[PDB]
Amino acid sequence: ITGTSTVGVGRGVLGDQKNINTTYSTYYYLQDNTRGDGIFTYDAKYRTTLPGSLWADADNQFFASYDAPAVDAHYYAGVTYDYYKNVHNRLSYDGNNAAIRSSVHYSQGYNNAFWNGSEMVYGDGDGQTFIPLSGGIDVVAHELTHAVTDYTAGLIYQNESGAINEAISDIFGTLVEFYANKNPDWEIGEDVYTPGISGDSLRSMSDPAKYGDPDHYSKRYTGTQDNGGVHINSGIINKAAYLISQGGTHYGVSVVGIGRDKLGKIFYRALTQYLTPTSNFSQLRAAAVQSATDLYGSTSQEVASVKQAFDAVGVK
Ligand SMILES: CC(C)C[C@H](NP(=O)(O)O)C(N)=O
Ligand SMILES: [Ca+2]
Ligand SMILES: [Ca+2]
Ligand SMILES: [Ca+2]
Ligand SMILES: [Ca+2]
Ligand SMILES: [Zn+2]
Repeated sequence: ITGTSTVGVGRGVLGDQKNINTTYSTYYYLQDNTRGDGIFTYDAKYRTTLPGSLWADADNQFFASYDAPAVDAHYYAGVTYDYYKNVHNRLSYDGNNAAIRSSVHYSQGYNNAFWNGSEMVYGDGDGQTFIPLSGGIDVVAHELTHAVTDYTAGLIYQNESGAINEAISDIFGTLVEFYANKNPDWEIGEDVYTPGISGDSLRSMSDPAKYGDPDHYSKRYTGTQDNGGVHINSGIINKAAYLISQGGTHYGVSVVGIGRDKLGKIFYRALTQYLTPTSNFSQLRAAAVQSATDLYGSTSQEVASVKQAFDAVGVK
């Protein structure tokens, strides 16, 4: 759309008021011209045909319940763009300011969100297992980060490289949640998962075992479902990332924490410079050690904490 940049206001899934960047041309569109080549949010109208219609509103006010998921998908994609640019100096997911597109209201009672190779897609949930998925900032950032990975390491979505793919998206979605200071934690999907049960989440990085996921390589899933456990074995790497950042003793192995910022810096560097499509856990270990070496020196505590963390989860 070609028009005048302006700012509208709306209410998100959680009932929170926020300002969003829109474009005016007869109607007000969910098109943010301030970031790279634009952030665009579309209405999929309960269908599966993508992307749907660029979102149009008559008055630049988005307070209707049907507006909520589009408000959040549009605002959280802006925050994620900002985290990448400000923190890692990367312009959009491809590093060249590619337009970011998201579609909301996909299908009926769809309990998921995904990156389709070209855009982000968000279900509205069935109302009990999930509420509309774009209401969680870690969900939005997990999604966008799959674009990032797709353009950098290119990790295949299966087996070890696929669980690394999943871990990366969980790691940066959590860093983006802390970056926005939106009640941050080391859990995934908590804000949108099982609206009737408090205190749970889809996955835990601090304790993957809480929901049954492995927190040690010896407990890795060797089967076939979920593309060989991409969403299951990612718990081994999540726990490793959580220990590097926060510290702790796990299975008897002690890790001194180096904090969040350094964790994001070493992972980003491994992602963009050393990981390949077919990297396995042992290769991620080498890539992370080499990144921390590049950045802090071989004899750094940073390098020491990375080795400890991987020895704690049984990776190498
Ligand atoms: C973060 C979750 C709400 C959704 C995510 N969807 P994916 O196809 O991008 O992996 C998942 N299943 O963890
Ligand atoms: Ca309106
Ligand atoms: Ca949170
Ligand atoms: Ca979270
Ligand atoms: Ca819940
Ligand atoms: Zn994912």
